[PDB]
Amino acid sequence: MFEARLVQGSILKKVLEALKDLINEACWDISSSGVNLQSMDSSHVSLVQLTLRSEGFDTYRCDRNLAMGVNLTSMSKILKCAGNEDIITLRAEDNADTLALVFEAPNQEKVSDYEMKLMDLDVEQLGIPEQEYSCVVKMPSGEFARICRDLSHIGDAVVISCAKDGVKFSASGELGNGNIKLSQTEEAVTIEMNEPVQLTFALRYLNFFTKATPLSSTVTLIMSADVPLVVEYKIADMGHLKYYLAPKIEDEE
Amino acid sequence: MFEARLVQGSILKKVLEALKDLINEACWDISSSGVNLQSMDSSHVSLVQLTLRSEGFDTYRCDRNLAMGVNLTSMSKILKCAGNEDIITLRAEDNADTLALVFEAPNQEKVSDYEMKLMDLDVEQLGIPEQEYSCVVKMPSGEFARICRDLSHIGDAVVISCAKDGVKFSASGELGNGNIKLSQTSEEEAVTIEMNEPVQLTFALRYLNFFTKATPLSSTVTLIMSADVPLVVEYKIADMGHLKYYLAPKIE
Amino acid sequence: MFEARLVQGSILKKVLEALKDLINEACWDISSSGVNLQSMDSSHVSLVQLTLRSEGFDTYRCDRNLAMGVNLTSMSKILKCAGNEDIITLRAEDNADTLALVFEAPNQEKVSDYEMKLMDLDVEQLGIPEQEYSCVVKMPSGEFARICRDLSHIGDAVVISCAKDGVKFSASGELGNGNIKLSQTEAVTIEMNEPVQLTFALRYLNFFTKATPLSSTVTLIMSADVPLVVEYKIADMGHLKYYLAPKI
Repeated sequence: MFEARLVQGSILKKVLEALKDLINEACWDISSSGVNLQSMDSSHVSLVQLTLRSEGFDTYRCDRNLAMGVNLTSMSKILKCAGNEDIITLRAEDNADTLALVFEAPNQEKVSDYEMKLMDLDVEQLGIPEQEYSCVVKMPSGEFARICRDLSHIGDAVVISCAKDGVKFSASGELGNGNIKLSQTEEAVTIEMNEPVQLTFALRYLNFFTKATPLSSTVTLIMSADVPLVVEYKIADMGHLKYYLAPKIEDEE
Repeated sequence: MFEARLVQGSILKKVLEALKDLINEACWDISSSGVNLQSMDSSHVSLVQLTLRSEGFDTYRCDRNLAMGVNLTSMSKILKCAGNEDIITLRAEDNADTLALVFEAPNQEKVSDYEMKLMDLDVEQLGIPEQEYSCVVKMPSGEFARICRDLSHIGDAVVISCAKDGVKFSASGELGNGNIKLSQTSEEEAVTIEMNEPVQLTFALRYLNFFTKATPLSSTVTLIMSADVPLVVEYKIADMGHLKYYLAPKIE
Repeated sequence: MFEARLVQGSILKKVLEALKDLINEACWDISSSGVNLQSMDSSHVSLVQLTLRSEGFDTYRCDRNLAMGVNLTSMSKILKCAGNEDIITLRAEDNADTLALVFEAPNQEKVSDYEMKLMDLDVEQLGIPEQEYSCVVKMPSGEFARICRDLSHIGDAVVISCAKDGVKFSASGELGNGNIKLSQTEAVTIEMNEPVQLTFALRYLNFFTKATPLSSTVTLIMSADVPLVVEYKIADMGHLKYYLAPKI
């Protein structure tokens, strides 16, 4: 029997909003340490990893490890039925056909109970990338979302350049080009540059990642020459939601 | 001549917002006791009845009885031109070919005057259904709107079960199922339940979600359920009347 | 080098918001006196005149006079990238193929920089109708916008009537007709020197009111033998004026 009670149910609400536009189906890995989810988007240039530690929950019981195949569009629909202050309890039997979600209103005349059907998913084992930390940018999550939104008007790809304690985002298209330069100062921008890095990413996928913005005031960019970019959002006390993105490749000279 | 002055004009604004989705053309029955409207909705599934009592207007004069054919979409468009604080006056001569709507801003330096062409309608003649009151639920209208919108993500129909202390709303569909249980409350945030005989009834969420467009008219909604007669979903308008929606529990 | 620094960047955001649906491409004339723009709209029905005086800028430099061909759609998209509190700087070389737009945020650690290609424009000159002031109406810009939006549901044209009484807006159409009567009073001012009654296309008025964010008030200047003038005062820097000939 798996049962987990989360007092701030909005966390779960926001997590599904941040996943659903990116991936349809995913396998939720449940165990004694908590909830873990890993999946790629359909064209496999992008990976998502979610961690919710058992201690972040107000109640946590996991008798046996589960892998729940979940239609995320379905689960998103159910979670839109929970209010922002609701207490949410997940519950599942030992070889799970269905996942139960219970929503309790903050003052208690109202209780909702949903039964979500689980699906069958092919799981292909994914290497989570080795992390090199060549440059690390911590900044406000809104500002990062706004940068990505802005440069989408200019072009479809952003060049991220990290150099001696400044970072620059660049784009170009038929109307012209632009760039946004951030310098070092919950309003703080911090740039930590161990080796300079310059890479090109698809704005389409960065704009999906920023659907996670409501989970945190700050976002961390981890960029390295040799690895996918990491975009990370800390979730409360519980864990994180991390997005990995391969650099766009390049033309040949 | 018919003339009615209504100080809270936002009432008519809200009434038209609540009807315009549901109904294209309808007849407004004007009499000295007030304004009455009865229609099947445009898909001929649910029945709508509107009541505005003459007492609720600041000024009311009706010389002879009118039946006004109204395009509600037109009337809706005209009423979007009224401010929420406007005093609205309705006026029609007895050869009733146009309806006039006068909007006075409260600072008396703006006045709008619209003349709506009336329509010639072949009105379906309708009785209002027998009401049986097996079960009556009063609840916050927003909560009821929220419940219907939610469940419509799950399934196409809600099953309403009622017992003495509590009411349950259920739906089910391909993705799974759900239910929302409301307990009776210890003023307009209360859920009160009068259960005279138990009831378990199924209704189309699509039609319920049209009904809840009347939510702006009242902070509470009343559900009147019976096994043998149409469900009544009812919104009290100020002190002057009601907007009621009817939906059959069976095809019978 | 042309260079102009504007502390309230929102002024340019709003000005492009107000022009971009009306005009696809237009000519920006740069002088020592300031920025000037004159264009017919896409359909060659109304005339737009924009004036931003050099005095209004925190920094202004014009070495040689410029006429910059500008795609308003492109310049609009770029100004979507400035924050409302951003400080905006315009820069061009003297034979300018590109215009630069620099956005500095209030927290002084973000700076954005944009280069727009300039259009090769066959630049008209039109001439500005001289104004008679038979009637002048001053009212809240919001009220005026709501009047034109409202009357659009009724009909495609509005009849504007001015008497010392007040001003009346009328429209007539398939579903019926309506009028709105304003009287002298967030104030409504009516200078009526000579009575005017004229008919305008609501399509164009609903475009003009895209300028509403620029001012809490709009001025209508009406006269029998000239275009209607719809004017929005910009800060203290200048105005955005729209001109529309009546229907016959």
